[PDB]
Amino acid sequence: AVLKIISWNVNGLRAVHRKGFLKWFMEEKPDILCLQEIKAAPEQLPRKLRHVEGYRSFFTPAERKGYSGVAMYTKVPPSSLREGFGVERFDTEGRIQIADFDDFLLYNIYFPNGKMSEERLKYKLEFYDAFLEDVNRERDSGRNVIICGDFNTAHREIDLARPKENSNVSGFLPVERAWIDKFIENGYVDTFRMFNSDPGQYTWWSYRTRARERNVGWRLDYFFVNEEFKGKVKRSWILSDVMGSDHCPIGLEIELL
Amino acid sequence: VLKIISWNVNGLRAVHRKGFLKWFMEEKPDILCLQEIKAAPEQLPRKLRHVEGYRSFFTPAERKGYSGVAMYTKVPPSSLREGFGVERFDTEGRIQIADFDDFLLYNIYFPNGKMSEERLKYKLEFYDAFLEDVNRERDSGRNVIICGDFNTAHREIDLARPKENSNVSGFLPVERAWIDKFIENGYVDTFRMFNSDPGQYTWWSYRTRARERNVGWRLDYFFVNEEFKGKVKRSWILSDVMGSDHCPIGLEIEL
DNA sequence: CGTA
Ligand SMILES: [Mg+2]
Ligand SMILES: [Mg+2]
Repeated sequence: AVLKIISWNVNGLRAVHRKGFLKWFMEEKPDILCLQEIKAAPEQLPRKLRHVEGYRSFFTPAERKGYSGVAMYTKVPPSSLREGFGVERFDTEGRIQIADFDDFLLYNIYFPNGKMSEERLKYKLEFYDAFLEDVNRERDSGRNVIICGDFNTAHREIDLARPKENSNVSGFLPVERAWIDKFIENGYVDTFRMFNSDPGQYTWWSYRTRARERNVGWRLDYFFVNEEFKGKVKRSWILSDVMGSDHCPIGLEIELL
Repeated sequence: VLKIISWNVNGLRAVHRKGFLKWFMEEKPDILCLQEIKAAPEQLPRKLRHVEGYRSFFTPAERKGYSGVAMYTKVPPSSLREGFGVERFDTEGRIQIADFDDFLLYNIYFPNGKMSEERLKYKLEFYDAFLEDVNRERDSGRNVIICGDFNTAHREIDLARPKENSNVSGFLPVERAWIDKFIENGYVDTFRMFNSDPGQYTWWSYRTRARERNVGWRLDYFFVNEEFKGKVKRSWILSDVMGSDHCPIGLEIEL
């Protein structure tokens, strides 16, 4: 019947761990948990963090130490786990997990931040290209798909507090926002906007200006589903009172047979 | 050529676990000035109080494990004063005023205002009491060296993140203006008369590689009265010494 | 991400 999925950029898993991540996790009780920015060598993580009771866990670390990484905890045996799009440039930064849960594929993606370089804005845009290709291929083969994670782009003006101030800042460039339009036009739905059309709804806030108190944030974290599957979506929400990282978690609930 | 070193040590027992004792003989100043001793000096090692070649002087706070200043000297002063004659300022282990005849040395751990409005207010009034003190000594004709942790970076050049910190104590317009007012009473920031570059810092946050990335503040200073500035040979930041969140700073004077 |  009901399956709950949570996505969370954790800005460091052992950092969030010292702040009581496990207490939060055991309280929230997702059936599947997607995490971005683990940043730790998974094989030397606390055992109580790798083996949480009732879950199987999967870590996909970057090649660079202390950088990126994603993880998934699941109560549902996956029938398959893939950790890349099959393009080495993109598959080495610890950004990709694709799990087969029979009814749907689950993509847990840490999409690149394009602020550091002109070439990281390029890397980002090309990761975007490669992701759309991958998901489209799986979808066109008859698979339902759920994509969650940190897209690193606010879509519409509704999705950041200062839209006009950032129109030349990565995360809100016309190029970036245009790809999300294109992504959607390929048959995918922004699930939060299926149920909530309000401004103010953010998932990231700068640590400075102490922006979170002020609610001066960006919606950088999304659950997307393919159109064909959108009737199984019952809930899509932001867990805005969950602290510990510069991102808050997002939740999805699907009703399934 | 007399060399003075000023170092906020974030605890004298914590830094003792690094070979501060080995640094201190591996780098032998005429006068060593230490801020934030954080310890009952009678429960400090015999070898930590009584160093060979040095008379040591500890000015501890009333509060346990808090604040405190120390001075190690080859030539002992003729007097040591430990307060401005203002009670709430004189009980926090913040003040050493040593008469070396040829000059007075102020070894001051200035309050930090970051924790509350009351402590910011306290830091600012401490700023006033000190200025009155040093103005009075300077007016009696004395040559004055003032060293230690001011807990304020004066100008944007003196910290890595001026913009996000302009509402943080350590970089308020009220704190920066007092450094203006102090200098304009006829006192000289010694470092800035030899080095005018950015990225010159004495403190770095422990949190987030800060030092290894050089995100720091210049919070430690050597100041002299205007008249006396002619005798300052060198003023430098000992950027590479470790074991505290502050690094040492150095002064070489001629006579 | 470094200001605690
Ligand atoms: Mg991050
Ligand atoms: Mg300290």
